[PDB]
Amino acid sequence: GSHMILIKLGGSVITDKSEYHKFNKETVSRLADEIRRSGQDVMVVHGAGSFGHVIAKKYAIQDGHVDDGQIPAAARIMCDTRELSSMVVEELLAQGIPAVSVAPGSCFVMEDGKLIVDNEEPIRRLADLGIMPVMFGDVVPDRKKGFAIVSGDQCMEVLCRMFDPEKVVFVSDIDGLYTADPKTDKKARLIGEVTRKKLDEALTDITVADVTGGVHSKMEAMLRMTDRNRRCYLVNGNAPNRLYSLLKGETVTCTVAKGGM
Amino acid sequence: SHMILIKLGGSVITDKSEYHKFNKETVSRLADEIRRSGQDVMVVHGAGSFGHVIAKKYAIQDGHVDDGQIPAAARIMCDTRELSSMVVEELLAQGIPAVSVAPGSCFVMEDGKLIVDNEEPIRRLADLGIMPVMFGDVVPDRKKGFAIVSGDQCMEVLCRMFDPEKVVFVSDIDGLYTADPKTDKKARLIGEVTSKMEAMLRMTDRNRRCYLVNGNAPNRLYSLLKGETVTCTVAKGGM
Ligand SMILES: Nc1ncnc2c1ncn2[C@@H]1O[C@H](COP(=O)(O)OP(=O)(O)OP(=O)(O)O)[C@@H](O)[C@H]1O
Ligand SMILES: Nc1ncnc2c1ncn2[C@@H]1O[C@H](COP(=O)(O)OP(=O)(O)O)[C@@H](O)[C@H]1O
Ligand SMILES: C=C(C)CCOP(=O)(O)OP(=O)(O)O
Ligand SMILES: C=C(C)CCOP(=O)(O)O
Repeated sequence: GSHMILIKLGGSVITDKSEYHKFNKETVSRLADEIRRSGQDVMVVHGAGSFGHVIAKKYAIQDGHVDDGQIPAAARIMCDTRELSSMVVEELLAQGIPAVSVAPGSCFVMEDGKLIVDNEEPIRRLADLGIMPVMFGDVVPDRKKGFAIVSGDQCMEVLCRMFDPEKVVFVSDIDGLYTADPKTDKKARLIGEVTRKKLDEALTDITVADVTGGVHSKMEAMLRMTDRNRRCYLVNGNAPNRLYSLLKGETVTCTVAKGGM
Repeated sequence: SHMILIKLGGSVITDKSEYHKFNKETVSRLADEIRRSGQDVMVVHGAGSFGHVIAKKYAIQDGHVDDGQIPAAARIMCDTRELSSMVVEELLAQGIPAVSVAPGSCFVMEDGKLIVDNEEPIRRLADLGIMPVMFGDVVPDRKKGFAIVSGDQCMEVLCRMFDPEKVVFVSDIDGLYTADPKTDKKARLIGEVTSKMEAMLRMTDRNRRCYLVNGNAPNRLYSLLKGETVTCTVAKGGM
């Protein structure tokens, strides 16, 4: 029975998603301070954001190795993501939280979606030493393909099964899960609770307005981080002291998922 | 088949006496000499002042003995990963795709030996054309909590793994001497080797040789990679 909270710092918060290689030092500094002020044992995962998505879109890194022109682009992403992780760890180090960057593209491989972690000793030993192992979204060598992209969500799934955290927190730049896109649609209302029946009901699309199933995908990503016990919270990292309050256990504006899968 | 294993020592790529001081101008030139050589290489680099300064300060070489070392070891880990990012940036600028592989995040150690239980990741990176770059770092130890792996230890592991054609050690000396060059200029230069002489000689066998070249001398590493004879120290014969 661990008392650990597994947190994901989405790339849309720690980075300016619209400006390549832009770091929101201000925001990550406050979030790290909120994590320290909470006094909770945590494990941090962060996304790539602008430190990965801008190049991955131009050279189609997600589709794998098709031409030799993506090799310099793939190497640039891995340098950018490791540089971004340095900026995240620096904020944690300044808050008295010893951590270390663990780049998945240099430790693990991928196979049809699964980020394969065959050796758990380095991460487990670093966690036993008090140095928080920080995994992040990265370009990872694939087996059936040349390279593949791992997201912060997938790094969260691996550490979730490895350490069995008591709570999972998703830190995004929005108030939570909505019935549509708030940055586009305004008629959408935040979804407060996410369960299995709502995930199954999310497959219904009478007017055919969510073809890609974005709401269903975001719901499933939260439920798979939940047990019969463990809960998952999607909180706005741009709201000052909101993550701190969530880590203290008090009620905040967020999206809660429970029940498990 | 024709790969050359090169270690960019911390004495040239950093200012060993000034903490967190990167030699950007020197590293870019060495990377340009690697690109101009046209040879397939696998680059290792040391930590220099990005590790040794804080390591000696907190006795990291002795292992985990007190809680005050854990924040120090994490600071060294961040420094080495930040130094490797600067080294990779110079490699990417020279059209050499490479990626940092921190031994403290991938492997473990036991009795002063770097243990690599999984070779698939670093090999698939080399197969993709993205040169995996290891470096001196603090690594979780199996008996001391943590330990310090050197750039030379990363060279020995990568040598037996990929079986390079040539081993080159890049430092601020012209080669091995009978004494310390900085504190003793009367020392004589050693040309061929058939304590650190056995470290170079154990990485050679049959035709593969191990060289120790001056990275501060412009175009000396380039000429060595081109096969020309330069001022250096070479081990021959094998063990
Ligand atoms: N007999 C000797 N031969 C060569 N160097 C010597 C000798 N005696 C003392 N030294 C000192 O050792 C230093 C060599 O640096 P060293 O090889 O430890 O660093 P590096 O290989 O460049 O980087 P790294 O820290 O990654 O190994 C020289 O600066 C020199 O002053
Ligand atoms: N149904 C939805 N509910 C809430 N937010 C959504 C939805 N669809 C799209 N978004 C947008 O997606 C963004 C998050 O992007 P993404 O990269 O998927 O996650 P992260 O925030 O971890 O980077 C949010 O800023 C939000 O505006
Ligand atoms: C964490 C540290 C200090 C690694 C040092 O590696 P080096 O390759 O610079 O080590 P030496 O050979 O100089 O001992
Ligand atoms: C290499 C990339 C783009 C990883 C992206 O990870 P994410 O920010 O969690 O979606």
